[PDB]
Amino acid sequence: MFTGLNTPSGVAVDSAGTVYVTDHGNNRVVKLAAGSNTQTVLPFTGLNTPSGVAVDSAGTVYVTDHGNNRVVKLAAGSNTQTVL
Amino acid sequence: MFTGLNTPSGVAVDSAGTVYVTDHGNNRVVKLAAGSNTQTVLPFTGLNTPSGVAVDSAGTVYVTDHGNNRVVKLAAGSNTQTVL
Amino acid sequence: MFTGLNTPSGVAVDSAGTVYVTDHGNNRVVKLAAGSNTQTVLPFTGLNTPSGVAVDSAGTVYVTDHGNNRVVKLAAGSNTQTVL
Ligand SMILES: [Cl-]
Ligand SMILES: [Cl-]
Ligand SMILES: [Cl-]
Ligand SMILES: [Cl-]
Ligand SMILES: [Cl-]
Ligand SMILES: [Cl-]
Repeated sequence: MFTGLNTPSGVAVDSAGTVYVTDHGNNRVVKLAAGSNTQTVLPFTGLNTPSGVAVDSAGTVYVTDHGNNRVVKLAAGSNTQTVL
Repeated sequence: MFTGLNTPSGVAVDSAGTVYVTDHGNNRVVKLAAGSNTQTVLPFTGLNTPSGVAVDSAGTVYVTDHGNNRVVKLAAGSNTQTVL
Repeated sequence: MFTGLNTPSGVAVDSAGTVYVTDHGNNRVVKLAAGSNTQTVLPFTGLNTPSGVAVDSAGTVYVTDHGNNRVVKLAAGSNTQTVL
């Protein structure tokens, strides 16, 4: 289950069936792996009411950091976002 | 044509070219099949100002049900959503 | 870099790694080609606080033109949008 969401805004799904959600009112991005019962919080930092999310074929995750007027990305496995 | 939309928020497109739209102010999700002149309303139920939509490779449709703080999905052909 | 964004809302990424963003408060859609240092503004016209974006396998770009209650698209290479 996704839990503790606040007014979620965006959603994306990768080729593995992992679903990524911008949890807009909690200033975070969460994901739920296919056949997992437990969400994870992606290691973005400093998000402000994030609104949309996409995931490319390499599993890189892209987020419109709505409140900070910027776009950020995280490579799969990475813990350090890049600002586009 | 898409018609009767109210402040649509999200859009997705599948490998068949079917376009899915969250019709935010009408509390519904609509789709337009590639080379169709007529939209369909997907059989989600109880949506509250839905904001984003995605579609996986099996045609499963995922929606951030923004006002209800939850994520919902419908398998292709299914009439019964699942809350994630 | 993406620059001059205002409260960006949606994001999509194509199979080439080109990232497309709805630059919501500037009434436009921007894109950044993979390994490019410079954004481009897509030739949509008349957008009103656009909210979501998607890109199909042929590079056609779809935008929910939120304020105008409509969905618009541009074929790759085209300078003339179509209203869906
Ligand atoms: Cl909100
Ligand atoms: Cl907001
Ligand atoms: Cl609105
Ligand atoms: Cl709302
Ligand atoms: Cl806004
Ligand atoms: Cl708005």
